[PDB]
Amino acid sequence: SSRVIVHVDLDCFYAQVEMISNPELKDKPLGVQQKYLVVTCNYEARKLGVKKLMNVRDAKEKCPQLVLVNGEDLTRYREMSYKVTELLEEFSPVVERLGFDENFVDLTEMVEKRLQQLQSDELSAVTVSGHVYNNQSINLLDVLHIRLLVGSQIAAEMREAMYNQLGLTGCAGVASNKLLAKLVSGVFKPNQQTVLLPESCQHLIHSLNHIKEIPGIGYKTAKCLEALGINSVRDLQTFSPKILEKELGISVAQRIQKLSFGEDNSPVILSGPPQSFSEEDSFKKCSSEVEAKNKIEELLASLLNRVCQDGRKPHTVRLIIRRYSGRESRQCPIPSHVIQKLGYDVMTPMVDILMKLFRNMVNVKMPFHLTLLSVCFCNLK
DNA sequence: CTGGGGTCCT
DNA sequence: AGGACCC
Ligand SMILES: Nc1ccn([C@H]2C[C@H](O)[C@@H](COP(=O)(O)NP(=O)(O)OP(=O)(O)O)O2)c(=O)n1
Ligand SMILES: [Mg+2]
Ligand SMILES: [Mg+2]
Ligand SMILES: [Mg+2]
Repeated sequence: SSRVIVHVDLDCFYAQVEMISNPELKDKPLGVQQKYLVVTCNYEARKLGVKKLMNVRDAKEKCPQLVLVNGEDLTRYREMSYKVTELLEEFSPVVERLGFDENFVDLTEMVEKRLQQLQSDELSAVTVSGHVYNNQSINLLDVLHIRLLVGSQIAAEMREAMYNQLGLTGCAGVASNKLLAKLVSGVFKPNQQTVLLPESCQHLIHSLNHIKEIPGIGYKTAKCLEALGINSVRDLQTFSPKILEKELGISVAQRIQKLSFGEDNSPVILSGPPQSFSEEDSFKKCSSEVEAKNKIEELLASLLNRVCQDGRKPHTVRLIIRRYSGRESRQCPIPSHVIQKLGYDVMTPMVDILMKLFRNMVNVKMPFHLTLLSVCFCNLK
């Protein structure tokens, strides 16, 4: 029943890709910018006070010498992401992606086969690779300790393969479920790894200072729980199941309370190929239907390239907008003939479709403006 | 001065 | 179609 899970999280991912592209920025403090957001920075810049998701005014005010590179085109980051995932898939085929830079791998079967090859004189020689969370003592006679140590070794081999084959560094966490692996992977950063033995689970879980630090408890749930007087992990652990179900529904309640105990039975799922391909473009102002139409042509060209490279075809298209004060969208199926002709002028029909979808949302006869235009291709087969 | 992506559930 | 969550 007991699993060995690894979580891998790349060091300052976008920035790391930019530093590999141009080594002139290797030792300069570097931030990757998307409009007015420094979505990440390398660690040199973190030493001078730059933080992830700072806006660029605060970034340059805390660090006026910060070199900034534009990261609004995700192409290189995306390619690198899938190179990491495929490398990990070589170890065990079932790899779950989370964002562009995190991967879960279930090492249970691998650990088992490694232990079955070992002979009883060297079950005593098993050693950890990397950090043991909270300096907990290893008990070599504890089978769970043994298999988590093997997991730490596989994790080290994974990170070394990532470095030697792709030039990327990152952190790994080995634990008995996805939640604990992801929580322990960030304990020693950057480019380090930690293993969590079971006796320390509670310690790990109570090291958190607010519930929103738990993956699965987002902005809305956190705000609700705060309204309920729940602020610590122990608050949520000890809170009434009934009341919590009443305000969050049965699903959210049971899941996040189990999570607050460090319990997580969810399996590592094979991510495989993406379920969708989208591109966004935000701006201060779009009020011309001709302008929006040009934006939409542009997003669509790149999207066509990408979907054609995949080698499977989308069967639904969606357009998304944002009005100046949430988001709104309209989708529709992609006609069969246009679908058959992907990768012929697919562009003009797709444009007409997307523009009709556009006018369904926005009244051209009245005046408007828009702050975000996005196109998504989903329902791939 | 709040990007640009993704997942699954309702 | 929207909402919640993840990075
Ligand atoms: N809200 C977010 C979060 C992440 N990202 C991108 C930029 C990051 O380089 C990348 C990886 O996410 P991340 O791991 O949270 N941050 P990053 O890897 O840069 O730093 P560390 O993981 O080293 O702390 O996703 C984004 O564009 N918008
Ligand atoms: Mg990450
Ligand atoms: Mg990272
Ligand atoms: Mg959270």
